[PDB]
Amino acid sequence: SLAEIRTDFNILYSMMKKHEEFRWMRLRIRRMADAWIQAIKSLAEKQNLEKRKRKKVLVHLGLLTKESGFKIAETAFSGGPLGELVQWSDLITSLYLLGHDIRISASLAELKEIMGGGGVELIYIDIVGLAQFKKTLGPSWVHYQCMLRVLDSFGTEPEFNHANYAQSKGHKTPWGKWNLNPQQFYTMFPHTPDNSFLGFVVEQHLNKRQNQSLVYGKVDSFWKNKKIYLDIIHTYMEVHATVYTKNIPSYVKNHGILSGRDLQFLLRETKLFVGLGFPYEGPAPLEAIANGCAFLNPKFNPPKSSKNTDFFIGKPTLRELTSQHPYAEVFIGRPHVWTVDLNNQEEVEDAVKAILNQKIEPYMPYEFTCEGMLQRINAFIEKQDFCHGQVMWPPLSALQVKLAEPGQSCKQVCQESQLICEPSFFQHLNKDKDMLKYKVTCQSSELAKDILVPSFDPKNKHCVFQGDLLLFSCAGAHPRHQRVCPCRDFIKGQVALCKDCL
Ligand SMILES: CC(=O)N[C@H]1[C@H](O[C@@H]2[C@@H](OC[C@H]3O[C@H](O)[C@@H](O)[C@@H](O[C@H]4O[C@H](CO)[C@@H](O)[C@H](O)[C@@H]4O)[C@@H]3O)O[C@H](CO)[C@@H](O)[C@@H]2O)O[C@H](CO)[C@@H](O)[C@@H]1O
Ligand SMILES: O=c1ccn([C@@H]2O[C@H](COP(=O)(O)OP(=O)(O)O)[C@@H](O)[C@H]2O)c(=O)[nH]1
Repeated sequence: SLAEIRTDFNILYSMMKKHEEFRWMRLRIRRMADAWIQAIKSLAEKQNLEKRKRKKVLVHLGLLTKESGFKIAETAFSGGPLGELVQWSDLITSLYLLGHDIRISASLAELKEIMGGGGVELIYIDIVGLAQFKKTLGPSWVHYQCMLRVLDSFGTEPEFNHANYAQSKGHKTPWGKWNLNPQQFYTMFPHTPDNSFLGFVVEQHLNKRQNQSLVYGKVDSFWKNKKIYLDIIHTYMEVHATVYTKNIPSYVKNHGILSGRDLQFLLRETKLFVGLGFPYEGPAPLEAIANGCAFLNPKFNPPKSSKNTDFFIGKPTLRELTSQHPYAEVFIGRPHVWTVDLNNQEEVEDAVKAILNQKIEPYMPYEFTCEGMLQRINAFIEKQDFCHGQVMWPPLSALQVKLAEPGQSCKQVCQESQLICEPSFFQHLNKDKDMLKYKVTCQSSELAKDILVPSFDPKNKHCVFQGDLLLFSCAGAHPRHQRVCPCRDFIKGQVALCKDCL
C-alpha cells in the first residue's frame, strides 16, 4: 500500500495508447521523459518520499469526452488550444512518477466503471467533467466532493462559487455555483489565491539570430489589426510565424504549425517572442523565455476583465488582467519580459531596441520545472485535505495578518508584503476575541454574508464578521473600511507552498 517512485514510462505509454484522444499528450510526455525521470530521482534525493500511501486516483478529462462537444483532441495538431492538454499531460505524468494508482477516463463509461469499484481517494477533473460526474453518480456525488481537484485555468472567485450568493448578484456564469471549498480549484498560473496553483512544466531542450522575432498566435484571426505594431518590430527584425490568412503581412515568414521538437528549435534561435494581445495566460511565452527569448508582453491599460472584454463574460471571476501574461509581467519582468502598450509607439520601439542590445540567459521559474511541479503536486496530495481526516495545512504558524486599506483586496495587501493570501486562515480571523491577538479592537460588531468581511472601520472601531464561511474571499476591495486579511510566506519560486508546508 506504499507509493514507490516510477522511473520507467512503459506502463504510462500503454495507458495513454487506449484512446486516440491522448495522442498529442503522449508525444509531449515522450519528448520530456528524460527530464521527468531526472527530476523525480533528484526530488527523492532532496526529500524523504518514503512513507506515502499509494492513492487510487480518478483522472477524468471532461474536455476530451464527445458529450462535451469541445473537440480539443481534433484541433491539437492544427493550431487548436493546447494549454489544457499541456497541464493534463504534466498532471498525469506527475501522479505516475510519484507512484499513485492512476485510472484515466475520457468517457462516461470509464467514469462510472472506475467510481463503481470504490477505493477512489482523490479525483482530478475539469468543470465540464464535474457536471458529468454529478449526472453519472446522482445524489451521492456529494459524498466524493471533498476529494475533487478541479482544473480551472482562469480560476473561480468565491462570489461565483457560492450558488445562492452568485444568484443574488445576477452572476449568470455557466462555470460557477459548485459550492466547493474554492482551494479545490487548480489554476494555470498563481493569479487567484482563493484557489490552488497547479500550473504545468515549461518544455525546453538546451544543454541566436539577433534579428529574428517570432509572433505568438497560431491562428490567423489573432493577427487582426496588428499591422502597425508588427511594422514597428519589422523595422529592426525579421518577423516569423507558426500559423496553420489575409491578416498576416507579406514580410512574415510562416513556418506553419511545428511539432514540439521543431518549435523548440525555432525558439532556440529566436531573439524576441511577440505577443499580439491574445491568447491570455498561455504556456507559449514561458517556453520562449526558457529558450532565452525576450517576450514582448502587450500591456492592458485599463486592465481586461468581464467589465470590458467579451472573452471574460460568463467566467466565474472578476479578476483583472494587467497584460496578455500577468504572470510573465510580475513574476519574471525585465530583462526577459517587456510589458508595453501597443498604442505607445515609443515604448514599443525602445523595448525592441533594448531587447536587441540585451544578453539574457534561458530562465524558468522553479515552480514551472519538472522538479518544482513534482514537489508542488506531492505536497498537495500528501498535505491538502478537505475531508477533515488530516492536521491543519497550511499550519497556523504560517499566518501573517495584514489590514487591507479601503479599495485594496486581501490578494493585493498580502502580495505588497511579498506574502500570498491564504484563505484557510479566514476562520481564525472572524470574532471579537481573535482580533485582539492582531491588535484590532472591536468597540462593536455585527455579522454579514459578504465577500468583503471580516472588515474593520478604524474611525468608529466597528467590526463586521463573516456570517457564511463559504463567502470568505481573498478577492474584493472594501470601498470604505479596512479588510482583515490572512497572509502566508512562500518557498522562493514556489508560491503554492508556505516555508513550513513540505
Ligand atoms: C477546456 C476548458 O474548459 N478550459 C477552460 C475554459 O476555457 C474555455 C474552453 O472552451 C471550450 C470550447 O467551448 C466551446 O466549444 C467553444 O467556445 C470552443 O471555442 C472554439 O469554437 C468557438 C465557436 O464554437 C469559437 O468561438 C472559438 O474561437 C473556438 O475556435 C471552446 O474550445 O476552452 C477554450 C480553449 O482554451 C477557451 O477559449 C474557453 O474560454 O474556461 C473555463 C472557465 O474559465 C475554465 O474552467 C476551463 O479550464
Ligand atoms: O507551432 C506551434 C506553436 C505552438 N505550439 C505549442 O502550443 C502550446 C500552447 O501554447 P499557447 O500559449 O498558444 O496555448 P494555447 O493558446 O494553445 O492553449 C505550447 O506548448 C507550444 O509549444 C506548437 O506545438 N506548435
